[PDB]
Amino acid sequence: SAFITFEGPEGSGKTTVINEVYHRLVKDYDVIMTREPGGVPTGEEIRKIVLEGNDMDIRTEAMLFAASRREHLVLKVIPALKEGKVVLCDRYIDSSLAYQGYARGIGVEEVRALNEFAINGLYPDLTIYLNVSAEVGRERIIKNSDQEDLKFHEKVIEGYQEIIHNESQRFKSVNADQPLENVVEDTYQTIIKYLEK
Amino acid sequence: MSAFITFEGPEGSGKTTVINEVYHRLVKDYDVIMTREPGGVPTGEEIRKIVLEGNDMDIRTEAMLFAASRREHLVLKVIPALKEGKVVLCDRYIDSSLAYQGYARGIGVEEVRALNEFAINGLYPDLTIYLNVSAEVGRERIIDQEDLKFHEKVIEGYQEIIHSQRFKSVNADQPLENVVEDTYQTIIKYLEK
Repeated sequence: SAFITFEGPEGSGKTTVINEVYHRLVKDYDVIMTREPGGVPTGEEIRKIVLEGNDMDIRTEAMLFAASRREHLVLKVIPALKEGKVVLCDRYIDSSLAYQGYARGIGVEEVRALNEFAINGLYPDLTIYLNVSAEVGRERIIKNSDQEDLKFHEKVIEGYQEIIHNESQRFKSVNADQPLENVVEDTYQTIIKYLEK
Repeated sequence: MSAFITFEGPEGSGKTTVINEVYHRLVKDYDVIMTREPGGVPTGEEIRKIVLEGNDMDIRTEAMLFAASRREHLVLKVIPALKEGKVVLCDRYIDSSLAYQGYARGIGVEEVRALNEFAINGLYPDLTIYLNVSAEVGRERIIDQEDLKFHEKVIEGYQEIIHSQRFKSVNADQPLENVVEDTYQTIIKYLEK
């Protein structure tokens, strides 16, 4: 079994990439993919509260997300990891550090603390990072379609930039400035390289 | 009247904390900025970005790219600020590459020195703070065998380096609060004199 997570900002191609990588791997591996909280009712119901949040406090927001993450972990991720499966997750801990910790201003380590509580020391065996630059990212978001969104997005990236330093044991970065056909392949090779050895 | 101040140390030495506390104490009275290579510089970014997406990339290539991204950072951000007469607080510099790449990764200190002497073109810190942390104190502030022995190699490589015109060592084995304060005193004593 293997717990492999994907992480990336707006415009990193994260959705499409993961879906496409996933259907390739299924050919050859006992592998599933899940979108946190992955239809788990308590996780989904918890999260409903943040989405329905009316200018809600970010720490309230981060705690509910961590709780929602945990429900999904314990009711879906762990049971499938226990039946030998490979498990792919659209987001996980490192997302929270980048959005809540660095971008929103709570504190990387405070949010890491929160998250260590929620996940009981279940770190991913491998994390894929979709390294997209602020400029290409911006261009993806515009392409598929104020000054707030932009600098905030530039901040998200910045935080992903810090997190990933000194965590190379589990991180591998793919180029997400490449056409999506190439982001897929490099990601798929990263994952299978990991599984083979 | 302008100061190029660098901060060296291994991970676990408090560096991150110390540089920020001290930034915040010095903004009151000095035209200070806070930077870490590649510090937002585009060319600098681009170069670094290639090493990241490296798959088992040669270590010397990696080191050259590290120097190029450094010299972009230095010439496009550090040098212009020194000229407007700023205090630039810099997180990692020449001595970082030596310990990590010269000593810890086995390339050779003199070979990394010579390459870093090319990238900075004789532009050294006016003052370099070394947060001197033991390995065992380092280890604990951090949390496998590879990383513990790599960490120890980094520290060992610094100990070789530091052996004093620009170097001052804060004892990083103190609580972080005291490492911050001694670092400050050490810096204000440089700027006020």
